[PDB]
Amino acid sequence: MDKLLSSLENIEVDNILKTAREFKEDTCEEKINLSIGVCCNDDGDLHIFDSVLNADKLVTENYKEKPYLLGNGTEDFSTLTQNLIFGNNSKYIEDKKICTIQCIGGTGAIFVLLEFLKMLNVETLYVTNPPYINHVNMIESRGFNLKYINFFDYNLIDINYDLFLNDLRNIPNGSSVILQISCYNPCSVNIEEKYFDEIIEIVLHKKHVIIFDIAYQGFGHTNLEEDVLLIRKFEEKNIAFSVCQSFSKNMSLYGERAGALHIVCKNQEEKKIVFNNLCFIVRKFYSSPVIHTNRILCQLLNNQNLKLNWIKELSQLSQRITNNRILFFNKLETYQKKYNLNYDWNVYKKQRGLFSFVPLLAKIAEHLKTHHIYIINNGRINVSGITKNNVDYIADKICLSLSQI
Amino acid sequence: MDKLLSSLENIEVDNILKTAREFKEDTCEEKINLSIGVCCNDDGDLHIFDSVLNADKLVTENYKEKPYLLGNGTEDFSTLTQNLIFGNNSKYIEDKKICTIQCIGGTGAIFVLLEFLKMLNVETLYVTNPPYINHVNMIESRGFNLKYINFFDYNLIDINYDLFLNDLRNIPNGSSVILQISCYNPCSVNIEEKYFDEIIEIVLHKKHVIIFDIAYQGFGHTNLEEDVLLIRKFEEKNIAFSVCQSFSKNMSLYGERAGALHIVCKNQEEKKIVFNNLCFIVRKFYSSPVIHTNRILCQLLNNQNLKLNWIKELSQLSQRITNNRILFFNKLETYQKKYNLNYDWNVYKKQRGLFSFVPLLAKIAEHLKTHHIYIINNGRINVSGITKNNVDYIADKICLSLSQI
Ligand SMILES: Cc1ncc(COP(=O)(O)O)c(C=O)c1O
Ligand SMILES: Cc1ncc(COP(=O)(O)O)c(C=O)c1O
Repeated sequence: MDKLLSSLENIEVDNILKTAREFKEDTCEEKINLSIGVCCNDDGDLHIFDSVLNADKLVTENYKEKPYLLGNGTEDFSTLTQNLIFGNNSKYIEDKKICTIQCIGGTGAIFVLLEFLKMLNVETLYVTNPPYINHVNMIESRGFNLKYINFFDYNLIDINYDLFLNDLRNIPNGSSVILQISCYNPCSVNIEEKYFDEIIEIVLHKKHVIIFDIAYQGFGHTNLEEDVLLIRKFEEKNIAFSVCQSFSKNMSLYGERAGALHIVCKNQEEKKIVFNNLCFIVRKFYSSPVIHTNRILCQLLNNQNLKLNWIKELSQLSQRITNNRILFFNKLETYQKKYNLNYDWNVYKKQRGLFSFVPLLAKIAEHLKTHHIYIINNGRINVSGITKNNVDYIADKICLSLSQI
Repeated sequence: MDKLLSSLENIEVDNILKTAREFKEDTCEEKINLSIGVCCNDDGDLHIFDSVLNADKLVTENYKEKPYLLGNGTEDFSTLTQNLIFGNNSKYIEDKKICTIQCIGGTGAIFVLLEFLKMLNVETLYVTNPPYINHVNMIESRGFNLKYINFFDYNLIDINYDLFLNDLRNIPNGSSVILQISCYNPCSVNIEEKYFDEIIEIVLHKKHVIIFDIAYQGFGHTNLEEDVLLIRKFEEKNIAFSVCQSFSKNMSLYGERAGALHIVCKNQEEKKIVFNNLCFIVRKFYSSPVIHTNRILCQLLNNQNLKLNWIKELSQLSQRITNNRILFFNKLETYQKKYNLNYDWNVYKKQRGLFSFVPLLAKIAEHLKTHHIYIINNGRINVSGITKNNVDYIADKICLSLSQI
């Protein structure tokens, strides 16, 4: 007879779920969904490519057996995939200097890497303020010291590049740091090239260890190689680092949990070791990755007509989004007038990625629910869920709501 | 510049991989594969059903969107699945007393449960001797005390039911115990019904907490509800427990990593809590399960023509295997004569599951490699990989090899 459940309390979850509850917990239709990590279609329902639907078909055509992955990934997976981050061709790729592995989405790659860091002398991790929430949970709940680096400027609404590089300069030495360089979650502010070179110099002097978080290649810009420039610049005049890569939004592969982990190694013989360490680590958890989601990925990425058909719809996507964001603040500059409010909404258009980040709205978050619109506690906003129909209602209620103070 | 890799040593892996290396590391064709966890076809290559190939097709027909699983499983998944272990109908199922969740294979379910046990006052875990290897690794490498209960009798070659229930009687109280009741890995010896009732009585007096490991429903017997009887008996006169369930061999879904976790709860309101705890736990790892492998499973299991077509091929499978095992020792009783050896091979036919377990062979394991046949260090033997062609060569070399002492 299980009694263990006697000491069993219930838990407060992340901001991201108290709200997920709330969206689908009331009677009203015309409910609005602006908190979800997902990207919405024109019809306000989940997105999916055709390239991906075709990769799917392609996969159940070419494959009949379903083997365990030896493996922690394929050979095509680990080359096709790393093309996307390091481009082509690379000093690193064809010299077999990258050890890459298939994980369970970006989350899945982050966590194995953290498990891999406990493996070493890694007591402390730096994260840029404010940080992707789960990073906090994932880091902390395995007893690392979590420290914060200055980043987003809360009053200017841009990165504070002065204080960011400052901390980057007086934080020990060979400190381990997590960077979101593009499509920042939640900030939605990417690092301008103006500053790459200085960083490279700081990172070289301090010999820091960098972990790049790449969840949205192709949302910050029109060209998707742009979004990953710092990495490529880093590679030239070779520095070592790590990459957690998600395709949850890239390929619209949400539930498939498609992700990768890239670790840059000194020689063809360190690659071999780290690999065994990783396989080892993976075996006290789930032993191996999903073969289906491996196949779907190789098929798409490995075929030109699909890669090119996808990249296009992808390029066509970031456009619509950054456009939708422009439109949005323009409706707020307007409705604003009805309530005689005096806010500069122009400063949130600079922003890029799946969201916009309006700290000001943190104040109005629980009042925006009396009307049937849901938004994260901190100001973050799923832009992809604002239809041509939606703008008025939303923008109005934001102002209406704002004026009650 | 990554320096961390300075303290980086390479690791000795489990017996199961030093060998996996070895199988595919030599020039000889007519190499024989008797170590692999997988089940081999007539042609000595990996198995797969037609029901499963059809579920696959079915799935890419009915589904176009790919959402995150809220969720940690579906509603169909958690009812369809638990039918298989608790039968139908159950006192537990329709009274919403089971909390079940979709995991990444059996491994994936074992580990979340262990993470769930650290969550409580669980300092010590009992395992039956000898234990599924990974259990050792998974338990220990998170700082539980691992203790062993008497089980398999090494000289008689059957369970020692006398000493097994003994320990079961003097091991603290509400001790947490892992049981493989059928298709034991490695032993290949299942618990006879003769003894179920006594156990139920012991487990009731000592209030122990049981975790059943079910990786092979349908390999121990002809009827696949048989293999899970103890569980169903346990359910009548309701006791609480847990189930880790893999479909890696059941559905031949190896790389798909299909698995489930069942926890039996006091009321419809403990279910709700444990659920939140589990979601919580899952979120410091991979956040959610694979949607594809969820869909493949529901489709098969939910459609009669496929469930029935699968169960049949399944029932047709355990037959062939236990037959293949009978044949095998009969060739060893024969070739044995050529070398004038005097071993009783009849005692290994009782055995059941994907393997046979012959401790005697542990002695001959590294000599059986000079001939091109591979076998685990402890005696375990993948029976499914012995073709009508193979018997002679294998059985001969075993005897030949045995006689060199
Ligand atoms: C910054 C960041 N890192 C990692 C992830 C993890 O993505 P996934 O759900 O595919 O693991 C996300 C969410 O997409 C994210 O926004
Ligand atoms: C006893 C036992 N438990 C758990 C597992 C884990 O199976 P999976 O690879 O699907 O996670 C296995 C292997 O099939 C096993 O033999």
